[PDB]
Amino acid sequence: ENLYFQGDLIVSMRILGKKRTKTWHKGTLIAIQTVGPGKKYKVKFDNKGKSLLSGNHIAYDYHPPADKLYVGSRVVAKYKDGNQVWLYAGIVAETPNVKNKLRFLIFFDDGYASYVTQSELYPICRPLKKTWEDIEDISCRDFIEEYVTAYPNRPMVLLKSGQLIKTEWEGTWWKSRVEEVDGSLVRILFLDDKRCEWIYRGSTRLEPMFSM
Repeated sequence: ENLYFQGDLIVSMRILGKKRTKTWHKGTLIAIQTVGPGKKYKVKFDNKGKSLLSGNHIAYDYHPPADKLYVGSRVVAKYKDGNQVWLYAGIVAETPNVKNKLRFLIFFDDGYASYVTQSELYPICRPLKKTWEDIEDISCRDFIEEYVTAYPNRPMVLLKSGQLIKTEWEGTWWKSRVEEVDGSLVRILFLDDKRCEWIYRGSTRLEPMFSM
C-alpha cells in the first residue's frame, strides 16, 4: 500500500537519507510504501535524484533531546575527513558526563571514533532492534555488539603521554607513541610514518588490550 502517515513520519517532510557513497544528505520524503510487514521510504535529494530506502537509512533533520539517546543509539554525526566534513552513521558509546566534559562519544561504522556535541548529531528514524546489525564491516560490528552489551563494564588501558606502545594498522603491529589523552580516547603517533590518529582506549588495535 501507499501511505501518507507512518508513526511520526509524514509525506512531504524534510529528512536526511543515506546515499550510495555512504554519506548522508538532505532531501524530501515523497512516498511511503508497504509490502506485508516491510516498509520503504522514497526520498528525493536536494541536489540529485531519488532512492527507495529502508527505515534505518533515513534520519530526522533535527538534533535529539538528551533523554532520548542511550549507549547503543543509532545516529548520524559530523565526521572529519581531512579538511572536509561529512555526515556519517555511528553508534553512541558515551552520553555527556563530567569525565568527558559533557560530550557524546561516537563509534562510526568504519571504525573511527570521536567526541561530538548535541548539535552535531541526528537520530536515525527506524533503527534495528539490535542497532549494530546493519553495520557492514564484521570486525567493527562485532566490537560494538560486545561493547554495547557489556556496558558499563568497560576494560580500558591506562595511558600517559610519552608512553611507547604497539598499534595495529592494516593487519600488523607498528611502533607508536601516546601523544595526548582526551577522556576515553588517545591520540597515537605512528613513529615510522609520523602521522596521528585518535583511538578508543579499549580498542583491540592497542597491543595491551589485544593482550588481555
